[PDB]
Amino acid sequence: SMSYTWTGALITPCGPEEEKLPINPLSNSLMRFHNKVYSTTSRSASLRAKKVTFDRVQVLDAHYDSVLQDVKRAASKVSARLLTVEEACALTPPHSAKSRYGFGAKEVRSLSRRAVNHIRSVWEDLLEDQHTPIDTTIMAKNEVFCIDKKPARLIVYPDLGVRVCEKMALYDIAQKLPKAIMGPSYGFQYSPAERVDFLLKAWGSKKDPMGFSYDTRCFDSTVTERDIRTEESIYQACSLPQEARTVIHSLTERLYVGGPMTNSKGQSCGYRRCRASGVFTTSMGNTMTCYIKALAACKAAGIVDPVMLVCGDDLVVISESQGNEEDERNLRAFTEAMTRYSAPPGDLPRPEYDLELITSCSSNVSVALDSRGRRRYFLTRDPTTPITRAAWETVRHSPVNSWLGNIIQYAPTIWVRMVIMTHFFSILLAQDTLNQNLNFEMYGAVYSVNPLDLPAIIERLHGLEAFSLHTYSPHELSRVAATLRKLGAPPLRAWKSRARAVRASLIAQGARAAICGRYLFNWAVKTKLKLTPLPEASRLDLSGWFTVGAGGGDIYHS
Repeated sequence: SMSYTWTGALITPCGPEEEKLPINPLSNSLMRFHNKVYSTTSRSASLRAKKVTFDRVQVLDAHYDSVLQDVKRAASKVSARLLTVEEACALTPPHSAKSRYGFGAKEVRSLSRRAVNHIRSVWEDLLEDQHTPIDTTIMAKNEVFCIDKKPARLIVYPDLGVRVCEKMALYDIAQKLPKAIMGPSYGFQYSPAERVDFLLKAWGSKKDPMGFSYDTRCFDSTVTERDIRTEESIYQACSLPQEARTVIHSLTERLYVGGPMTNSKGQSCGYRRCRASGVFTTSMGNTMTCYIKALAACKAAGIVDPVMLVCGDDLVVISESQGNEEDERNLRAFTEAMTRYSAPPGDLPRPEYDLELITSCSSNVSVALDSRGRRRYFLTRDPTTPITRAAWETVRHSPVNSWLGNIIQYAPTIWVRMVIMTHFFSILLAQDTLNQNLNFEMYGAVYSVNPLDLPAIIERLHGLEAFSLHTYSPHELSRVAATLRKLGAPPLRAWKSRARAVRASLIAQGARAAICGRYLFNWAVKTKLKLTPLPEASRLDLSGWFTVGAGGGDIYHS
C-alpha cells in the first residue's frame, strides 16, 4: 500500500514563518555568517511529501518470525495499568497544541472541567467505537539548520483530547515494555555516560570489533499496517485491564494504523497508511519495530555475535569482524533483509573499525584526560546544528530551549564548555534570570531545570571530571575548529577571554551563582581551583530524564 495519498490541498502554515536568521548583535557575537542559517517552512512541504510517499512491499521469513515470537514471550512478563485523567493531564506539555473543542494545554494542566469532561467523552468514544478513523492534522516543522537546504519534516497528530487519552492507555506500558523485550539493546534507558559505557564495553568485548550504523530511508513511511498491528499484538501480550485492551485496540485501528489528514485551514489533505510521527507511541513503536527487523536481519546476514543499540529508528550494531571483504558482503546481506522487511536504506551502511567514528543518534564516543591524568570517555557530536540553533534562540526565544538540552547531554565537550555555556551564562547574567526555570527537550520529552542547578546536574550525570577534561582528540578538535570557521564564530581563545569575565561575574553574585562560576568555568583560569564533590549532586535522582519519549516530544515531566 502507499504510505500516503494526497488530495492536492497544500500543507499550510499556521502563522508567519521566518526563514532566515536576523542580523542582531547578540547572535552576531556567537556567529557572524547569518546567511548560512535557515529555518524549514511549509514552503518546502511538498518536497518532503514526495520523498515520504511510496509503495511498501514487505516479505517476512523465518528469521523475523523467531525474533517476534521471542519478543511476545518477553512481553508476557510485563503488567501495566491505566493512568488517571489527572496523571495524564500532568504529563501534557504547557505549550502543546490546543484542542479544537475550546480549550488548550493550560486548561488540561489546571484540570478545567471543560477539558476534563471533553477528555472523558473521547475516552468513552474509544471504548464504544473501535473502527472509525480519527482525524489528524498535518503540519510542516520549523527547524533550524546550517546550509550544507533540507525540506521541512512533516508532523501528523490527533486532537489534544485524543493525545491525553493515548497517555492514559499506553504511558505505563511505555515505561516497562521496551526494556522487558530488548533488555540492554533499548537505547533510551541510558544517560549519555551510560550510553558511552555500553558502547565501550561492547566494542571492548570483541577480539576484532566492527560496527555499523543503519540509516533507514524515512523510517515512519516504511512502517506498514501489518507492522503497526504487530505492535498492538505485543502490547496485548502484556497483562492489562480489559478497559486498556479495548482502548489500545481502538487507538490502533482508528489512529495508529492510518487515517485522514487535514491541513491547518481545515481542508482534507490526504490519507496515511504508515506511522504517524506525532502520536504517543511513535518512539516506542519505532524502537520495537527496528529492533525486531534488525535482529532478524543480523541472523539473515550471518552477523557474528551482534550487540545492538536501538533508539527509535536509529540503529548501531557492533560485532566480530569476519575480514574486510566478508564484512562488506555481510552488510550488503543485512541490507537486503532489512529491505525485504520494509526498512530500505538511505545511506548504505559501511563497516567501521574505530569506535570514535561510529555515530549513534548523531553522537559518538570520544576520549580526553581529567585533572588526575586519567583517560575519560564521553559522548559528543558535530556542534554545527547546536551552535546554529543557539544563535537563533538567542534572538527568537522558543518555549523549549535546545541549548539547555545540549549543555546537559554534552557538558564534558569542549564546545559546550567554551562556547555554549559562556554565551548563555552571559545572557542570563544580563537578564538577571539565572534563577528561573526553563523548559528543554531530552530523549523525546520536555523537562524543567533551573540554570543554577547545572553544576550538580552535570556532576551527577558526567562526574566531576566533566569540569576538568583536557587533551581532547584531534578528530574532536578538528571538528570544533571546522564549525567555528564555517559559522564565523570567534576562535576558542576568544571564548576563553570572554569566559574569564563571565566566571568573575558569577563568583561575585555569590551563593549558587558562585558555584556555577567556580565549577563550570575552572577551565578558564590559570590557577585552577581544586574542585570537590557537590553534596547535592550525590542526592539527585535523574533516571526519569532518560525514557522513550513521545512522538513530537509531546510529554512533560515535573
